[PDB]
Amino acid sequence: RPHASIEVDTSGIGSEKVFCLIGQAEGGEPNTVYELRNYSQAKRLFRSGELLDAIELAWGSNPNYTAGRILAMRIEDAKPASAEIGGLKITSKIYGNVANNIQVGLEKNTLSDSLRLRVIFQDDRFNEVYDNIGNIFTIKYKGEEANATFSVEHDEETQKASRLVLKVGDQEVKSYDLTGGAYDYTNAIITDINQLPDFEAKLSPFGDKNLESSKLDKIENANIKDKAVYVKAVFGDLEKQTAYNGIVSFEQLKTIEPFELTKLKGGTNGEPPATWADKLDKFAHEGGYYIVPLSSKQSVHAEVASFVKERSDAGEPMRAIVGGGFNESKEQLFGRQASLSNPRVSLVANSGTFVMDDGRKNHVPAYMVAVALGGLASGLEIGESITFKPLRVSSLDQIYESIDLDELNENGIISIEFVRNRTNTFFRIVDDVTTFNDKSDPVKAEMAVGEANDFLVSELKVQLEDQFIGTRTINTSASIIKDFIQSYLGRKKRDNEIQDFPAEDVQVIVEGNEARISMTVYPIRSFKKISVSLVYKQQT
Amino acid sequence: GGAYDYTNAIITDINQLPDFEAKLSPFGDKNLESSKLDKIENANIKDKAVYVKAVFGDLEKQTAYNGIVSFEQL
Amino acid sequence: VEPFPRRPITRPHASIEVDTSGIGSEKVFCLIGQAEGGEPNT
Amino acid sequence: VEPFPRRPITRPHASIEVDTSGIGSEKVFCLIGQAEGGEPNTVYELRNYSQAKRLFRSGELLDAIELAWGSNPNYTAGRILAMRIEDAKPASAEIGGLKITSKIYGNVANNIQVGLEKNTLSDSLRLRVIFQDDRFNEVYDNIGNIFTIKYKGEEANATFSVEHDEETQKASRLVLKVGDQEVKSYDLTGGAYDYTNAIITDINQLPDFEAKLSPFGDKNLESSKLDKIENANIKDKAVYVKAVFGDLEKQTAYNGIVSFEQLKTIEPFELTKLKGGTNGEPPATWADKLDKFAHEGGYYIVPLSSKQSVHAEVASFVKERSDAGEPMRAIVGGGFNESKEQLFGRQASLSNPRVSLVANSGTFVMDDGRKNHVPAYMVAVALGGLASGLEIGESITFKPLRVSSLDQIYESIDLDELNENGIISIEFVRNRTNTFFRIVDDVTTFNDKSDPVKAEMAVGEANDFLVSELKVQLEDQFIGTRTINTSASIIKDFIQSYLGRKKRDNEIQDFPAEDVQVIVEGNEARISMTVYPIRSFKKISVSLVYKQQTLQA
Repeated sequence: RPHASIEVDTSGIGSEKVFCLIGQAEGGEPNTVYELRNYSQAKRLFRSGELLDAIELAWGSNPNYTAGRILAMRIEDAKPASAEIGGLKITSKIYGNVANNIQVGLEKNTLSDSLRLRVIFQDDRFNEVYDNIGNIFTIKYKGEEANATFSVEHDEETQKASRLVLKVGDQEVKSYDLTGGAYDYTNAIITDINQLPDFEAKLSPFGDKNLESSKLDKIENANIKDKAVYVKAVFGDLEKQTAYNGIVSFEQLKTIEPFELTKLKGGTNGEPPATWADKLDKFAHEGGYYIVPLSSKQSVHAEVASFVKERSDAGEPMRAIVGGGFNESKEQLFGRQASLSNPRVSLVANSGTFVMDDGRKNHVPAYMVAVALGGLASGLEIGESITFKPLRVSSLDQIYESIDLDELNENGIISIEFVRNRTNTFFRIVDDVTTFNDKSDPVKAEMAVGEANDFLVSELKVQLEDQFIGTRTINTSASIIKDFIQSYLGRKKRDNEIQDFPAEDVQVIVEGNEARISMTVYPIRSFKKISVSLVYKQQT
Repeated sequence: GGAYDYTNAIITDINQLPDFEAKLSPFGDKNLESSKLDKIENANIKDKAVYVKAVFGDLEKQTAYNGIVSFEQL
Repeated sequence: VEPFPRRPITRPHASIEVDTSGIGSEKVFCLIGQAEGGEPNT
Repeated sequence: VEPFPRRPITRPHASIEVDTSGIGSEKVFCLIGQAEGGEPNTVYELRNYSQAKRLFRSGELLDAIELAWGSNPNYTAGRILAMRIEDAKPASAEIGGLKITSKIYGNVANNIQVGLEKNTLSDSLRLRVIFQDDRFNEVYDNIGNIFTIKYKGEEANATFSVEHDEETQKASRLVLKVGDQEVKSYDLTGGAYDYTNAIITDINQLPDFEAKLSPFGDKNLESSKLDKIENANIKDKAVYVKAVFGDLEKQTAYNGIVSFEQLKTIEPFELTKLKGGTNGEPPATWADKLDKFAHEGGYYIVPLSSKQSVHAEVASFVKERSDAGEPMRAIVGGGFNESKEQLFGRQASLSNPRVSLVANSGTFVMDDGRKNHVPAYMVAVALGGLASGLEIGESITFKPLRVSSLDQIYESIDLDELNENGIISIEFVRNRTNTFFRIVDDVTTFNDKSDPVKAEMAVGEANDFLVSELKVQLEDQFIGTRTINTSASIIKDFIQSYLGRKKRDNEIQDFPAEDVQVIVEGNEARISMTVYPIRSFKKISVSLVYKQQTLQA
């Protein structure tokens, strides 16, 4: 038909340089990556632990360059708490020993003649009651005959309600075979039972449960004329009771019975893994660039170094920052730098203290500082340096002198120098050096210079793949390729991500499948020496 | 040879068993090769937390990046 | 001079090789003499 | 070059005869060595490390493949042909009615375990294969139950029989009897009944009997391979035609590591290891092992053996291939840390323009972190890998080796002696801010340098490749074609175009175009041409001369 149409575009409003963390945590599932944006989301996910403190630090490392979309993981092979009672199986959502103190307990209400559930978890101030378990509908009789009864029985092959029968005296008025037909749910059944001249199957006043027809319990030979008899279906109704609110899931292996307000068991945090290789693999294709393990172990450091090298070999460049120990002497740092000797790995020497938003004066090792440095680096623009940036660290375990800092930098070790009465903070980052100590090579030595190269190459690769590969080869293709490249290089120049590029040097050649291209660029740098000379003159 | 060249694979496999608990030592990074472990002959595991020693391998590891002095076993 | 995928692939892809060393004698001096530390020949 | 449509017609129409042409050497490297896997006397093509590791499980041949692909990191990973030397046999066992044999050749095959089982509900056999070295496990369930038969008639007697041909024991008839007579009999003499599907459809066509194709995977076996069931109450209960011998081909033969046959009835048995897997020993004569590389297109071949006998047999082989019209070269390396006298004795035992000798032996840092100290012939595999990675006619002179360390870091005297005596040698360049190893020359074992075509590997390779391409293309193009008046000129233009395309790629220096003359007389075509061969610089002299000059203002 004729109609109006409307389109909207948004691609012009806008890499992101995502940051990663792996470490110990008191909550969340194992071997599962998550994307975090808010602190309340991480608090809900990760109940506590060092990992949550590292997420907080990363989003509060710097005033002006806090990172985003932090990717977190729990290394603990924890399990959830569980328990068994009667025919029921009880299993908690939370992984670890925290689920053990979840209290669960079934009761019965005599006024409603209905089971009751109550679940309490005092750590989160949780306290709820699920009254009126089962009790789906009431069967009532308005005739004046000798007797009136009903009957529902299960099919043992499938534990499904075989029949549903209303009787006056001994014979049947109408029977609803629930194993067949369209009466899949109780509401289809009650809507037709109420149409009978002298019978009613009023749905229970305790909400519209609307349970499956096949899950009705086994009740036979009950007086309708004397009582408003209740068909219950306790297990199927417990799905309606725990539909949306509830920390603990339930299953039935049998009959359910009330029991005491019993706490769960089996909740285990688990020991930490010795090797993080299986943990690290999950970040193969997550798009992260900076990753920092929350561990002081040299083995983990070597594992991460291997991981980031492999991902860089697969076209996904990554970099790592490592640290450990409290007040590690310079010998240990030199040994660690000699053991690693990787361009894509940076070592942090200083450890100190941070003022959390909760008010804790958390004294932390050096890898927490490496987390903070990573979060600040990821916060910065592509190819901007972490040199002389403020860190907002409260205090440090050491105050290295101008000779000690010169030794650490000459050994390719990052260090933080105390500084007085500056506007932002009392500390700054001296240099963005890597473990690779070939200062002649600016790509390997300087973190910024190589990050600029890696982001440039990745962005060029992704855009060339997305745009032209798979399309058609026509006369305008070459010109169009050159124009697109020129536009990209002018965008990069406009964003200060490169120094300059000569436009004429860009060449394109097209022959069949191939498209041969060549270009020249003057790459970005950030100043590391600033010199100023003065000349004095007078007039007589 | 293979995956068990280092003690890490031995610790992970032991802890994989639900009936065992073999936490690694917390005092720094030992992570010694499994060839240098010292001999043990039926040490009770149920009532005790048996520590594998490997004295000379840890002596070499700790004194590697620190100090002027070097050591050799006779 | 590393292609950005280190191993080349047969699928339709973009391949980037970069002169990493384009972004970047000394006349070394020598001394021999007595000293009170360091090796006897090295 | 065919008409559209491809069916000539006489009535009026409009046809098209489109020519799709006009819009279109690889220097394959060969290897012979040791591995724990792959069949004997067989050649396999390799393109990826994983692909090699699948077949060649472990051994020095896998390391040689990794070194040859790693010998040229700046260049692509090219095609490689690999062979096993050991006369290995597969593991096999006979248990029950079945013959069981593994596809893997060697002693590793003995770890394979196979056992048959049965499932009570389906009344069907089950198969399971386990190989604990790679945690491999497969299950072929529901063996049998090819199709049911059901009888809905009210008569007391209703059964079916499958009759076999007595001479060959092939299933010959599928008879369906009611009472004491054959209501129908599918006499497997011909027609569409050779496949069971047609039988199943026609049984469904019967008023009483009915046959349902098996929902437990559609088997569709030939009727001749069916089993034999008699006196089965089809009326009271559905009767399962099984044909397990057909299920062998359907499931077990087309998949899995283990092949299956019958020598006897198929019955269940416990998971049992296979035996008989033998690696074997290499033969005394290597000529049979080389002859498989007769027509495989390979140019460079290197054996993983320092023995002078294998070297002489390779020198004989590659020469015979070159005489036969398939030119090749070999490179070999002698032992661990061999002295210069041994390199002279080896070279004097070869003296062959198609063979080069490698002296240096050292250590290579493998991708697995292994500082694999290796003998000289692994270095010769690295040099072959490098040579295959270069373009046609290129020289390995002064290229970087990409080794970690060398056993014998030679000085100028040894390098000059080796170069003069025709032995390839490698120097650690000390003179510099940063340090590396480079090959000093590409000289062949033939001592005399009067003819550089014979002496130099690159020139001899450019010569081989040019002659072979020209000869093949001239066969493919002009033999069998008409000797028209323009033939000579066409041949001249083709040869000029071929030489120009060679010049463009820089495989040759230059040629005089006018000298390309073509003479046609009768069946013979005579051609004369001249081409200047490409050469590689190996000596540079500079005659600097100082002078003084005066300046004014």
